[PDB]
Amino acid sequence: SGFAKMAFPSGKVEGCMVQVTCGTTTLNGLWLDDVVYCPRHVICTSEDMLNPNYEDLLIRKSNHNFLVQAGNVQLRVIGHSMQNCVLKLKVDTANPKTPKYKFVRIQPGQTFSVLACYNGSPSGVYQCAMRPNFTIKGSFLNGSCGSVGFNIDYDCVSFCYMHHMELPTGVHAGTDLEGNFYGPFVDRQTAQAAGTDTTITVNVLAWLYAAVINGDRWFLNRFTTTLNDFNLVAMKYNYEPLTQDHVDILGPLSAQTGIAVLDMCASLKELLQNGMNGRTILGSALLEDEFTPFDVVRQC
Amino acid sequence: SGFAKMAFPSGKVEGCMVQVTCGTTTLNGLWLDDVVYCPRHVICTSEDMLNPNYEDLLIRKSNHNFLVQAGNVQLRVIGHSMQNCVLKLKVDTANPKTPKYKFVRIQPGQTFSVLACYNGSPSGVYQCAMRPNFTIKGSFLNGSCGSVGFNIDYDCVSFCYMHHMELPTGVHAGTDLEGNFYGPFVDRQTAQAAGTDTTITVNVLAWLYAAVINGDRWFLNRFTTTLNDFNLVAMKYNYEPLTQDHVDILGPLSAQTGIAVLDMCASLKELLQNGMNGRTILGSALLEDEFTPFDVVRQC
Repeated sequence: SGFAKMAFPSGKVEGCMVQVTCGTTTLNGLWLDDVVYCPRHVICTSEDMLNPNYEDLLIRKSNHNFLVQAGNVQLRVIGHSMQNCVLKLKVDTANPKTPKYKFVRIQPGQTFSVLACYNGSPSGVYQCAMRPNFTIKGSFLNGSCGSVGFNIDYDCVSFCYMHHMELPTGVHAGTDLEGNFYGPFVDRQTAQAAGTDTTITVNVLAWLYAAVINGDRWFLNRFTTTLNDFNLVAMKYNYEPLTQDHVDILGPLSAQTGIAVLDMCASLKELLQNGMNGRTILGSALLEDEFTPFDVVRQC
Repeated sequence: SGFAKMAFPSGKVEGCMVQVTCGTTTLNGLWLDDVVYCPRHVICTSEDMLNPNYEDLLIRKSNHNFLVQAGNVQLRVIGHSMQNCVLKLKVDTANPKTPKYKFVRIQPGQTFSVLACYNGSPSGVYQCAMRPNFTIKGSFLNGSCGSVGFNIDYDCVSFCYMHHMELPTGVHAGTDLEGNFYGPFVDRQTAQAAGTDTTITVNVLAWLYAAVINGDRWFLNRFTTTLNDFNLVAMKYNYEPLTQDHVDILGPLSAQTGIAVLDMCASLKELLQNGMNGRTILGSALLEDEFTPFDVVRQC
Protein backbone atom coordinates (compact mmCIF):
# COMPACT_ATOMS: atom_id res chain seq x y z
CA SER A 1 0.00 0.00 0.00
CA GLY A 2 0.84 3.74 -0.09
CA PHE A 3 0.18 6.23 -2.94
CA ALA A 4 2.58 8.41 -4.98
CA LYS A 5 2.63 10.39 -8.23
CA MET A 6 4.71 7.91 -10.18
CA ALA A 7 6.18 8.36 -13.66
CA PHE A 8 6.84 5.57 -16.13
CA PRO A 9 10.50 4.37 -16.23
CA SER A 10 12.40 6.70 -18.54
CA GLY A 11 15.12 4.45 -20.03
CA LYS A 12 13.48 3.78 -23.42
CA VAL A 13 13.03 7.51 -23.95
CA GLU A 14 16.49 8.46 -22.54
CA GLY A 15 18.06 6.47 -25.41
CA CYS A 16 16.26 8.76 -27.95
CA MET A 17 17.20 12.22 -26.62
CA VAL A 18 19.59 14.25 -28.82
CA GLN A 19 20.90 17.82 -29.01
CA VAL A 20 19.83 19.93 -32.01
CA THR A 21 21.58 23.22 -32.82
CA CYS A 22 20.74 25.69 -35.59
CA GLY A 23 22.41 29.06 -35.62
CA THR A 24 22.99 29.73 -31.91
CA THR A 25 19.66 28.22 -30.65
CA THR A 26 20.15 24.78 -28.95
CA LEU A 27 17.27 22.54 -27.80
CA ASN A 28 16.32 18.87 -27.47
CA GLY A 29 15.17 16.49 -30.18
CA LEU A 30 13.83 12.94 -30.33
CA TRP A 31 15.68 10.45 -32.50
CA LEU A 32 13.51 7.57 -33.74
CA ASP A 33 14.70 5.53 -36.70
CA ASP A 34 16.48 7.87 -39.17
CA VAL A 35 14.37 10.98 -38.24
CA VAL A 36 15.01 13.56 -35.49
CA TYR A 37 11.93 15.45 -34.29
CA CYS A 38 12.32 18.89 -32.70
CA PRO A 39 10.47 22.23 -32.24
CA ARG A 40 10.60 24.31 -35.41
CA HIS A 41 11.48 27.41 -33.33
CA VAL A 42 15.02 25.95 -33.21
CA ILE A 43 15.53 28.16 -36.33
CA CYS A 44 14.50 31.35 -34.44
CA THR A 45 16.58 33.85 -32.45
CA SER A 46 15.04 35.74 -29.47
CA GLU A 47 14.03 38.47 -31.95
CA ASP A 48 12.47 36.03 -34.43
CA MET A 49 10.17 34.72 -31.66
CA LEU A 50 8.30 38.05 -31.53
CA ASN A 51 6.84 37.53 -35.02
CA PRO A 52 8.40 34.55 -36.90
CA ASN A 53 7.57 33.73 -40.52
CA TYR A 54 8.65 30.12 -40.17
CA GLU A 55 8.34 29.37 -43.87
CA ASP A 56 10.67 32.27 -44.79
CA LEU A 57 13.07 31.64 -41.87
CA LEU A 58 13.28 27.97 -42.83
CA ILE A 59 14.12 28.85 -46.45
CA ARG A 60 17.45 30.36 -45.31
CA LYS A 61 18.33 26.97 -43.73
CA SER A 62 20.02 23.96 -45.37
CA ASN A 63 20.69 20.47 -44.03
CA HIS A 64 24.23 21.52 -42.95
CA ASN A 65 22.84 24.37 -40.81
CA PHE A 66 21.42 21.68 -38.46
CA LEU A 67 23.83 20.15 -35.97
CA VAL A 68 22.43 17.00 -34.42
CA GLN A 69 24.49 15.47 -31.64
CA ALA A 70 23.86 12.15 -29.89
CA GLY A 71 25.97 12.02 -26.77
CA ASN A 72 29.42 12.63 -28.30
CA VAL A 73 28.66 11.62 -31.91
CA GLN A 74 27.46 14.04 -34.64
CA LEU A 75 24.68 12.83 -36.96
CA ARG A 76 24.64 13.78 -40.65
CA VAL A 77 21.38 15.44 -41.78
CA ILE A 78 20.32 14.41 -45.32
CA GLY A 79 16.87 16.08 -45.42
CA HIS A 80 14.72 18.63 -43.54
CA SER A 81 11.04 19.47 -43.51
CA MET A 82 8.45 21.23 -41.40
CA GLN A 83 5.33 19.41 -40.19
CA ASN A 84 3.02 21.94 -38.50
CA CYS A 85 5.21 23.23 -35.60
CA VAL A 86 7.70 20.34 -35.64
CA LEU A 87 10.81 20.10 -37.72
CA LYS A 88 11.73 16.59 -38.94
CA LEU A 89 15.46 16.09 -39.64
CA LYS A 90 16.30 13.03 -41.72
CA VAL A 91 19.69 11.64 -40.62
CA ASP A 92 21.73 8.85 -42.21
CA THR A 93 21.81 6.62 -39.07
CA ALA A 94 18.79 4.77 -37.67
CA ASN A 95 18.76 5.09 -33.88
CA PRO A 96 20.04 1.69 -32.62
CA LYS A 97 18.05 2.32 -29.37
CA THR A 98 14.68 3.13 -31.05
CA PRO A 99 11.97 1.43 -28.83
CA LYS A 100 8.72 0.20 -30.22
CA TYR A 101 6.65 3.37 -30.31
CA LYS A 102 3.70 5.31 -31.58
CA PHE A 103 2.52 8.90 -31.75
CA VAL A 104 -0.78 9.61 -30.00
CA ARG A 105 -2.78 12.76 -29.44
CA ILE A 106 -4.07 12.51 -25.85
CA GLN A 107 -7.33 14.05 -24.66
CA PRO A 108 -7.67 16.72 -21.93
CA GLY A 109 -7.47 14.99 -18.54
CA GLN A 110 -5.20 12.06 -19.56
CA THR A 111 -1.81 11.87 -17.88
CA PHE A 112 1.75 11.26 -19.04
CA SER A 113 5.38 11.28 -17.98
CA VAL A 114 7.85 14.06 -18.99
CA LEU A 115 11.60 13.49 -19.25
CA ALA A 116 12.88 17.06 -18.71
CA CYS A 117 16.11 17.51 -20.76
CA TYR A 118 18.88 20.14 -21.22
CA ASN A 119 21.19 20.05 -24.30
CA GLY A 120 19.98 16.51 -25.13
CA SER A 121 20.76 15.18 -21.58
CA PRO A 122 17.99 13.73 -19.33
CA SER A 123 17.73 15.84 -16.20
CA GLY A 124 14.65 14.29 -14.53
CA VAL A 125 11.22 12.61 -14.84
CA TYR A 126 7.71 13.46 -13.49
CA GLN A 127 3.96 12.78 -14.16
CA CYS A 128 1.81 15.47 -15.78
CA ALA A 129 -1.76 15.92 -16.88
CA MET A 130 -3.04 17.63 -19.98
CA ARG A 131 -5.27 20.18 -18.26
CA PRO A 132 -8.82 20.76 -19.72
CA ASN A 133 -7.51 24.10 -21.01
CA PHE A 134 -4.60 22.22 -22.76
CA THR A 135 -1.80 23.66 -20.62
CA ILE A 136 0.44 21.64 -18.36
CA LYS A 137 1.82 22.84 -15.04
CA GLY A 138 5.26 21.33 -15.50
CA SER A 139 8.82 22.24 -14.55
CA PHE A 140 10.63 23.67 -17.57
CA LEU A 141 13.77 25.87 -17.62
CA ASN A 142 15.59 27.51 -20.56
CA GLY A 143 16.73 24.78 -22.96
CA SER A 144 13.95 22.34 -21.90
CA CYS A 145 12.19 22.76 -25.29
CA GLY A 146 11.82 19.51 -27.25
CA SER A 147 11.58 17.46 -24.01
CA VAL A 148 8.84 14.87 -24.61
CA GLY A 149 5.79 13.47 -22.84
CA PHE A 150 4.93 9.78 -23.04
CA ASN A 151 3.09 6.68 -21.77
CA ILE A 152 4.57 3.12 -21.81
CA ASP A 153 2.19 0.17 -22.57
CA TYR A 154 4.24 -3.02 -22.01
CA ASP A 155 7.20 -2.60 -24.42
CA CYS A 156 5.63 0.24 -26.43
CA VAL A 157 6.27 3.99 -25.92
CA SER A 158 3.38 6.25 -26.89
CA PHE A 159 4.77 9.75 -27.39
CA CYS A 160 2.03 12.30 -26.79
CA TYR A 161 3.79 15.66 -26.14
CA MET A 162 6.70 17.92 -27.15
CA HIS A 163 7.40 21.01 -25.02
CA HIS A 164 7.66 24.30 -26.99
CA MET A 165 6.59 27.35 -24.96
CA GLU A 166 6.43 28.96 -21.56
CA LEU A 167 3.64 31.53 -21.60
CA PRO A 168 3.77 34.84 -19.64
CA THR A 169 1.64 33.21 -16.92
CA GLY A 170 4.49 30.67 -16.31
CA VAL A 171 2.51 27.78 -17.79
CA HIS A 172 3.50 25.35 -20.47
CA ALA A 173 2.20 24.70 -23.98
CA GLY A 174 3.41 22.25 -26.60
CA THR A 175 2.44 19.90 -29.41
CA ASP A 176 1.85 16.29 -30.30
CA LEU A 177 4.60 14.56 -32.32
CA GLU A 178 2.91 15.61 -35.59
CA GLY A 179 3.45 19.19 -34.35
CA ASN A 180 -0.14 20.33 -33.76
CA PHE A 181 -0.48 22.38 -30.61
CA TYR A 182 -2.65 21.31 -27.75
CA GLY A 183 -5.08 24.17 -27.24
CA PRO A 184 -5.16 27.58 -29.02
CA PHE A 185 -1.43 28.24 -28.47
CA VAL A 186 1.03 29.36 -31.18
CA ASP A 187 4.86 29.26 -31.26
CA ARG A 188 5.22 33.05 -30.89
CA GLN A 189 6.43 35.20 -27.98
CA THR A 190 3.20 37.12 -27.55
CA ALA A 191 0.69 37.15 -24.65
CA GLN A 192 -1.64 34.15 -24.97
CA ALA A 193 -4.75 33.33 -23.02
CA ALA A 194 -5.23 29.97 -21.44
CA GLY A 195 -8.89 29.68 -20.61
CA THR A 196 -10.18 29.21 -17.11
CA ASP A 197 -8.83 25.81 -16.05
CA THR A 198 -11.32 23.33 -14.60
CA THR A 199 -10.83 20.30 -12.35
CA ILE A 200 -10.84 16.83 -13.91
CA THR A 201 -13.75 15.47 -11.84
CA VAL A 202 -13.30 11.87 -13.05
CA ASN A 203 -9.64 11.93 -11.89
CA VAL A 204 -10.58 13.37 -8.47
CA LEU A 205 -13.10 10.55 -8.07
CA ALA A 206 -10.42 7.95 -8.98
CA TRP A 207 -8.14 9.35 -6.30
CA LEU A 208 -10.92 9.07 -3.69
CA TYR A 209 -11.28 5.39 -4.63
CA ALA A 210 -7.48 5.23 -4.18
CA ALA A 211 -7.82 6.88 -0.75
CA VAL A 212 -10.50 4.42 0.35
CA ILE A 213 -8.40 1.51 -1.01
CA ASN A 214 -5.53 2.84 1.12
CA GLY A 215 -7.72 2.98 4.26
CA ASP A 216 -8.31 6.76 4.10
CA ARG A 217 -12.09 6.79 4.63
CA TRP A 218 -13.03 9.76 6.88
CA PHE A 219 -14.56 11.79 4.02
CA LEU A 220 -17.10 9.01 3.27
CA ASN A 221 -20.54 10.38 4.24
CA ARG A 222 -24.20 9.27 4.60
CA PHE A 223 -25.57 10.82 1.32
CA THR A 224 -26.00 9.91 -2.34
CA THR A 225 -26.95 12.15 -5.30
CA THR A 226 -27.85 12.26 -8.99
CA LEU A 227 -25.65 12.94 -12.02
CA ASN A 228 -27.53 16.24 -12.63
CA ASP A 229 -27.45 17.49 -9.04
CA PHE A 230 -23.76 16.56 -8.80
CA ASN A 231 -23.04 18.42 -12.07
CA LEU A 232 -25.10 21.38 -10.81
CA VAL A 233 -22.58 21.48 -7.93
CA ALA A 234 -19.60 20.63 -10.23
CA MET A 235 -20.34 23.65 -12.46
CA LYS A 236 -20.30 26.02 -9.46
CA TYR A 237 -16.77 24.77 -8.51
CA ASN A 238 -15.36 24.74 -12.11
CA TYR A 239 -15.44 20.96 -12.15
CA GLU A 240 -15.62 19.26 -15.54
CA PRO A 241 -19.18 17.77 -15.86
CA LEU A 242 -19.41 14.05 -15.06
CA THR A 243 -20.86 11.79 -17.81
CA GLN A 244 -21.91 8.13 -17.99
CA ASP A 245 -18.58 7.38 -19.74
CA HIS A 246 -16.78 8.68 -16.64
CA VAL A 247 -19.12 6.53 -14.48
CA ASP A 248 -18.38 3.44 -16.61
CA ILE A 249 -14.65 4.14 -16.46
CA LEU A 250 -14.81 4.19 -12.65
CA GLY A 251 -16.77 0.89 -12.44
CA PRO A 252 -13.75 -1.41 -11.66
CA LEU A 253 -12.96 0.85 -8.72
CA SER A 254 -16.66 0.88 -7.82
CA ALA A 255 -16.57 -2.91 -7.72
CA GLN A 256 -13.34 -3.17 -5.73
CA THR A 257 -14.44 -0.78 -2.98
CA GLY A 258 -18.16 -1.63 -2.85
CA ILE A 259 -18.84 2.13 -3.17
CA ALA A 260 -21.19 3.25 -5.90
CA VAL A 261 -20.01 6.11 -8.09
CA LEU A 262 -22.95 8.34 -7.13
CA ASP A 263 -22.20 7.72 -3.44
CA MET A 264 -18.61 8.79 -4.02
CA CYS A 265 -20.02 11.76 -6.02
CA ALA A 266 -22.03 12.77 -2.89
CA SER A 267 -18.94 12.66 -0.61
CA LEU A 268 -17.08 14.84 -3.16
CA LYS A 269 -20.03 17.30 -3.22
CA GLU A 270 -19.74 17.71 0.57
CA LEU A 271 -15.95 18.15 0.38
CA LEU A 272 -16.52 20.83 -2.32
CA GLN A 273 -19.02 22.84 -0.24
CA ASN A 274 -17.39 22.16 3.20
CA GLY A 275 -13.64 22.06 2.32
CA MET A 276 -11.33 19.53 4.02
CA ASN A 277 -11.50 21.18 7.43
CA GLY A 278 -7.74 20.76 8.09
CA ARG A 279 -7.65 16.97 7.44
CA THR A 280 -5.62 15.46 4.58
CA ILE A 281 -6.40 12.79 1.97
CA LEU A 282 -3.55 10.55 0.77
CA GLY A 283 -1.39 13.13 2.54
CA SER A 284 -2.75 16.17 0.62
CA ALA A 285 -4.77 19.17 1.86
CA LEU A 286 -6.33 19.68 -1.64
CA LEU A 287 -8.33 17.54 -4.04
CA GLU A 288 -5.98 15.94 -6.60
CA ASP A 289 -7.08 15.65 -10.25
CA GLU A 290 -3.82 14.45 -11.86
CA PHE A 291 -4.48 10.69 -11.59
CA THR A 292 -6.64 8.87 -14.10
CA PRO A 293 -8.68 5.77 -13.17
CA PHE A 294 -6.10 3.76 -15.13
CA ASP A 295 -3.37 5.44 -13.06
CA VAL A 296 -5.15 4.42 -9.84
CA VAL A 297 -5.80 0.82 -11.02
CA ARG A 298 -2.08 0.42 -11.98
CA GLN A 299 -0.76 1.48 -8.61
CA CYS A 300 -3.61 -0.20 -6.61
CA SER B 1 9.85 28.09 -14.43
CA GLY B 2 7.34 25.80 -12.65
CA PHE B 3 8.04 23.28 -9.84
CA ALA B 4 7.49 19.50 -9.66
CA LYS B 5 8.59 16.51 -7.57
CA MET B 6 11.00 15.10 -10.13
CA ALA B 7 12.85 11.78 -9.98
CA PHE B 8 16.22 11.08 -11.55
CA PRO B 9 16.03 9.27 -14.95
CA SER B 10 15.73 5.55 -14.23
CA GLY B 11 17.48 3.94 -17.23
CA LYS B 12 20.82 3.13 -15.56
CA VAL B 13 18.98 1.38 -12.73
CA GLU B 14 16.41 -0.34 -15.03
CA GLY B 15 19.31 -2.23 -16.65
CA CYS B 16 20.22 -3.75 -13.22
CA MET B 17 16.82 -5.07 -12.08
CA VAL B 18 16.49 -8.89 -11.94
CA GLN B 19 14.03 -11.45 -10.59
CA VAL B 20 15.17 -13.64 -7.67
CA THR B 21 13.22 -16.75 -6.65
CA CYS B 22 13.92 -19.09 -3.74
CA GLY B 23 11.36 -21.69 -2.82
CA THR B 24 8.08 -20.03 -3.82
CA THR B 25 9.02 -16.45 -2.69
CA THR B 26 9.81 -14.12 -5.67
CA LEU B 27 11.18 -10.56 -5.30
CA ASN B 28 13.51 -8.08 -7.01
CA GLY B 29 17.29 -7.99 -6.95
CA LEU B 30 20.00 -5.62 -8.17
CA TRP B 31 22.63 -7.02 -10.51
CA LEU B 32 25.93 -5.13 -10.41
CA ASP B 33 29.05 -6.81 -11.76
CA ASP B 34 28.88 -10.55 -10.92
CA VAL B 35 26.84 -10.06 -7.67
CA VAL B 36 23.04 -9.90 -7.24
CA TYR B 37 21.83 -8.07 -4.14
CA CYS B 38 18.40 -8.88 -2.68
CA PRO B 39 16.48 -8.95 0.65
CA ARG B 40 17.44 -11.98 2.72
CA HIS B 41 13.74 -12.63 3.48
CA VAL B 42 13.60 -14.12 -0.05
CA ILE B 43 14.33 -17.41 1.81
CA CYS B 44 11.25 -17.03 4.06
CA THR B 45 7.64 -18.22 3.59
CA SER B 46 4.72 -16.23 5.10
CA GLU B 47 5.09 -18.40 8.23
CA ASP B 48 8.86 -17.88 8.49
CA MET B 49 8.29 -14.10 8.59
CA LEU B 50 6.63 -14.35 12.02
CA ASN B 51 9.89 -15.40 13.69
CA PRO B 52 12.70 -16.20 11.18
CA ASN B 53 16.08 -17.60 12.24
CA TYR B 54 17.79 -16.41 9.09
CA GLU B 55 21.05 -18.20 9.84
CA ASP B 56 19.25 -21.57 10.22
CA LEU B 57 16.86 -20.95 7.29
CA LEU B 58 19.81 -20.01 5.08
CA ILE B 59 21.66 -23.23 5.99
CA ARG B 60 18.96 -25.29 4.21
CA LYS B 61 19.70 -23.30 1.02
CA SER B 62 22.32 -24.02 -1.67
CA ASN B 63 23.35 -22.00 -4.73
CA HIS B 64 20.93 -24.03 -6.93
CA ASN B 65 17.97 -23.10 -4.69
CA PHE B 66 18.33 -19.50 -5.99
CA LEU B 67 16.83 -18.75 -9.38
CA VAL B 68 18.06 -15.45 -10.77
CA GLN B 69 16.43 -14.29 -13.98
CA ALA B 70 17.41 -11.29 -16.09
CA GLY B 71 14.64 -10.59 -18.54
CA ASN B 72 14.42 -13.99 -20.25
CA VAL B 73 17.90 -15.33 -19.37
CA GLN B 74 18.69 -17.41 -16.24
CA LEU B 75 21.91 -16.57 -14.34
CA ARG B 76 24.01 -19.31 -12.73
CA VAL B 77 24.68 -18.73 -9.01
CA ILE B 78 28.20 -19.83 -7.93
CA GLY B 79 28.17 -18.48 -4.34
CA HIS B 80 25.79 -17.11 -1.67
CA SER B 81 26.26 -15.15 1.53
CA MET B 82 24.32 -13.00 3.96
CA GLN B 83 25.45 -9.45 4.75
CA ASN B 84 23.26 -8.09 7.58
CA CYS B 85 19.74 -8.22 6.02
CA VAL B 86 20.90 -8.50 2.39
CA LEU B 87 21.71 -11.65 0.53
CA LYS B 88 24.55 -11.40 -2.02
CA LEU B 89 24.35 -13.95 -4.86
CA LYS B 90 27.55 -14.40 -6.85
CA VAL B 91 26.69 -15.20 -10.48
CA ASP B 92 29.04 -16.21 -13.30
CA THR B 93 28.13 -13.27 -15.61
CA ALA B 94 29.10 -9.64 -14.96
CA ASN B 95 26.15 -7.38 -15.76
CA PRO B 96 27.02 -5.84 -19.17
CA LYS B 97 24.80 -2.83 -18.19
CA THR B 98 26.45 -2.14 -14.78
CA PRO B 99 26.65 1.73 -14.48
CA LYS B 100 29.33 3.46 -12.52
CA TYR B 101 27.97 3.26 -8.98
CA LYS B 102 28.49 3.43 -5.27
CA PHE B 103 26.69 2.43 -2.10
CA VAL B 104 25.87 5.28 0.28
CA ARG B 105 24.04 5.45 3.57
CA ILE B 106 21.94 8.64 3.39
CA GLN B 107 21.00 10.73 6.41
CA PRO B 108 17.43 11.46 7.61
CA GLY B 109 15.99 14.25 5.46
CA GLN B 110 17.95 13.53 2.23
CA THR B 111 15.91 12.54 -0.81
CA PHE B 112 16.16 9.85 -3.47
CA SER B 113 14.38 8.23 -6.38
CA VAL B 114 12.69 4.78 -6.16
CA LEU B 115 12.20 2.51 -9.18
CA ALA B 116 9.22 0.43 -8.01
CA CYS B 117 9.54 -3.10 -9.53
CA TYR B 118 7.45 -6.33 -9.76
CA ASN B 119 9.12 -9.68 -10.66
CA GLY B 120 12.27 -7.84 -11.79
CA SER B 121 10.31 -5.48 -14.16
CA PRO B 122 10.35 -1.66 -13.66
CA SER B 123 6.82 -0.49 -12.98
CA GLY B 124 7.43 3.21 -12.17
CA VAL B 125 9.65 5.94 -10.64
CA TYR B 126 9.10 8.60 -7.91
CA GLN B 127 11.04 10.85 -5.44
CA CYS B 128 11.12 9.95 -1.74
CA ALA B 129 12.63 11.29 1.44
CA MET B 130 14.16 9.36 4.28
CA ARG B 131 11.92 10.69 7.05
CA PRO B 132 13.60 11.73 10.40
CA ASN B 133 12.08 8.57 11.89
CA PHE B 134 13.73 6.50 9.07
CA THR B 135 10.49 5.43 7.35
CA ILE B 136 9.51 6.38 3.84
CA LYS B 137 5.96 7.06 2.70
CA GLY B 138 6.29 5.29 -0.63
CA SER B 139 4.05 3.24 -2.90
CA PHE B 140 4.85 -0.46 -2.50
CA LEU B 141 2.64 -3.47 -3.39
CA ASN B 142 3.24 -7.21 -2.89
CA GLY B 143 6.40 -8.19 -4.80
CA SER B 144 7.93 -4.67 -4.59
CA CYS B 145 10.61 -5.89 -2.13
CA GLY B 146 14.18 -5.42 -3.39
CA SER B 147 13.17 -2.29 -5.38
CA VAL B 148 16.00 0.24 -4.86
CA GLY B 149 16.42 3.91 -4.00
CA PHE B 150 19.12 6.00 -5.65
CA ASN B 151 20.65 9.37 -6.61
CA ILE B 152 22.51 10.04 -9.92
CA ASP B 153 25.57 12.40 -9.83
CA TYR B 154 26.61 12.93 -13.50
CA ASP B 155 27.29 9.35 -14.74
CA CYS B 156 27.39 7.78 -11.26
CA VAL B 157 24.49 5.99 -9.50
CA SER B 158 24.57 6.16 -5.71
CA PHE B 159 22.36 3.37 -4.38
CA CYS B 160 21.07 4.31 -0.94
CA TYR B 161 18.00 2.09 -0.27
CA MET B 162 16.52 -1.41 -0.69
CA HIS B 163 12.84 -1.92 0.17
CA HIS B 164 12.13 -4.82 2.58
CA MET B 165 9.03 -4.25 4.74
CA GLU B 166 5.59 -2.75 4.96
CA LEU B 167 4.77 -2.19 8.62
CA PRO B 168 1.23 -2.55 10.09
CA THR B 169 0.86 1.26 9.88
CA GLY B 170 1.23 1.01 6.04
CA VAL B 171 4.66 2.63 6.05
CA HIS B 172 7.87 1.43 4.53
CA ALA B 173 11.19 0.32 6.00
CA GLY B 174 14.29 -0.97 4.28
CA THR B 175 18.09 -1.06 4.26
CA ASP B 176 21.17 0.39 2.66
CA LEU B 177 22.97 -1.82 0.11
CA GLU B 178 25.15 -3.29 2.88
CA GLY B 179 21.85 -4.49 4.41
CA ASN B 180 21.70 -2.38 7.59
CA PHE B 181 18.21 -1.12 8.28
CA TYR B 182 17.40 2.54 8.41
CA GLY B 183 15.89 3.08 11.85
CA PRO B 184 15.08 0.46 14.53
CA PHE B 185 13.23 -1.84 12.09
CA VAL B 186 13.83 -5.61 11.73
CA ASP B 187 12.89 -8.02 8.90
CA ARG B 188 10.15 -9.73 10.94
CA GLN B 189 6.35 -9.64 10.62
CA THR B 190 5.71 -8.22 14.07
CA ALA B 191 4.27 -4.82 15.14
CA GLN B 192 7.03 -2.19 15.03
CA ALA B 193 6.98 1.36 16.25
CA ALA B 194 8.07 4.19 14.05
CA GLY B 195 8.66 7.15 16.31
CA THR B 196 6.77 10.38 16.01
CA ASP B 197 7.76 11.75 12.60
CA THR B 198 8.94 15.36 12.46
CA THR B 199 9.07 17.85 9.58
CA ILE B 200 12.39 18.46 7.82
CA THR B 201 12.54 22.21 8.53
CA VAL B 202 15.56 22.80 6.25
CA ASN B 203 13.67 21.21 3.32
CA VAL B 204 10.53 23.30 3.99
CA LEU B 205 12.71 26.42 3.93
CA ALA B 206 14.27 25.35 0.59
CA TRP B 207 10.80 24.97 -0.91
CA LEU B 208 9.85 28.48 0.24
CA TYR B 209 12.94 29.79 -1.57
CA ALA B 210 11.67 27.76 -4.56
CA ALA B 211 8.23 29.39 -4.19
CA VAL B 212 9.71 32.89 -4.09
CA ILE B 213 11.96 32.04 -7.09
CA ASN B 214 8.78 30.98 -8.91
CA GLY B 215 7.01 34.27 -8.07
CA ASP B 216 4.91 32.82 -5.22
CA ARG B 217 5.55 35.51 -2.59
CA TRP B 218 2.30 36.16 -0.64
CA PHE B 219 3.53 34.40 2.52
CA LEU B 220 6.52 36.78 2.82
CA ASN B 221 5.90 38.94 5.93
CA ARG B 222 7.34 41.97 7.80
CA PHE B 223 9.13 40.06 10.65
CA THR B 224 12.49 38.43 11.38
CA THR B 225 13.50 36.14 14.28
CA THR B 226 16.36 34.32 16.00
CA LEU B 227 17.54 30.73 15.64
CA ASN B 228 16.42 30.02 19.25
CA ASP B 229 13.00 31.66 19.02
CA PHE B 230 12.40 29.92 15.68
CA ASN B 231 13.41 26.55 17.21
CA LEU B 232 11.20 27.29 20.23
CA VAL B 233 8.35 27.48 17.69
CA ALA B 234 9.74 24.55 15.61
CA MET B 235 9.67 22.23 18.65
CA LYS B 236 5.98 23.02 19.30
CA TYR B 237 5.11 21.97 15.69
CA ASN B 238 7.36 18.82 15.62
CA TYR B 239 9.79 20.57 13.30
CA GLU B 240 13.36 19.32 13.27
CA PRO B 241 15.51 22.03 15.01
CA LEU B 242 17.33 24.38 12.62
CA THR B 243 21.15 24.58 12.99
CA GLN B 244 23.87 26.80 11.50
CA ASP B 245 24.70 23.94 9.07
CA HIS B 246 21.14 24.18 7.74
CA VAL B 247 21.55 27.99 7.51
CA ASP B 248 24.84 27.59 5.60
CA ILE B 249 23.27 25.03 3.28
CA LEU B 250 20.50 27.51 2.40
CA GLY B 251 22.96 30.38 1.69
CA PRO B 252 23.02 30.01 -2.17
CA LEU B 253 19.23 30.34 -2.11
CA SER B 254 19.58 33.22 0.36
CA ALA B 255 21.86 34.95 -2.12
CA GLN B 256 19.69 34.30 -5.17
CA THR B 257 16.48 35.63 -3.61
CA GLY B 258 17.95 38.44 -1.47
CA ILE B 259 16.01 36.96 1.48
CA ALA B 260 17.94 36.20 4.64
CA VAL B 261 17.41 32.77 6.17
CA LEU B 262 16.12 34.21 9.46
CA ASP B 263 13.62 36.34 7.53
CA MET B 264 12.38 33.23 5.75
CA CYS B 265 12.36 31.51 9.19
CA ALA B 266 10.00 34.29 10.44
CA SER B 267 7.55 33.83 7.51
CA LEU B 268 7.53 30.06 8.22
CA LYS B 269 6.84 30.75 11.93
CA GLU B 270 3.75 32.78 10.96
CA LEU B 271 2.57 30.08 8.53
CA LEU B 272 3.01 27.51 11.36
CA GLN B 273 0.92 29.48 13.88
CA ASN B 274 -1.61 30.93 11.35
CA GLY B 275 -1.94 28.07 8.79
CA MET B 276 -2.22 28.84 5.05
CA ASN B 277 -5.69 30.35 5.31
CA GLY B 278 -6.94 28.59 2.12
CA ARG B 279 -4.11 29.85 -0.15
CA THR B 280 -1.65 27.47 -1.82
CA ILE B 281 2.15 27.52 -2.23
CA LEU B 282 3.65 26.00 -5.40
CA GLY B 283 0.14 24.58 -5.81
CA SER B 284 0.00 22.84 -2.39
CA ALA B 285 -2.23 23.52 0.64
CA LEU B 286 0.43 22.06 3.03
CA LEU B 287 4.07 22.78 3.79
CA GLU B 288 6.29 20.42 1.75
CA ASP B 289 9.43 18.94 3.35
CA GLU B 290 10.47 16.43 0.66
CA PHE B 291 12.81 18.72 -1.30
CA THR B 292 16.37 19.33 -0.21
CA PRO B 293 18.21 22.61 -0.92
CA PHE B 294 20.19 20.66 -3.54
CA ASP B 295 16.87 19.49 -5.03
CA VAL B 296 15.66 23.10 -5.24
CA VAL B 297 18.96 24.41 -6.72
CA ARG B 298 18.89 21.65 -9.42
CA GLN B 299 15.40 22.46 -10.63
CA CYS B 300 15.78 26.28 -10.15
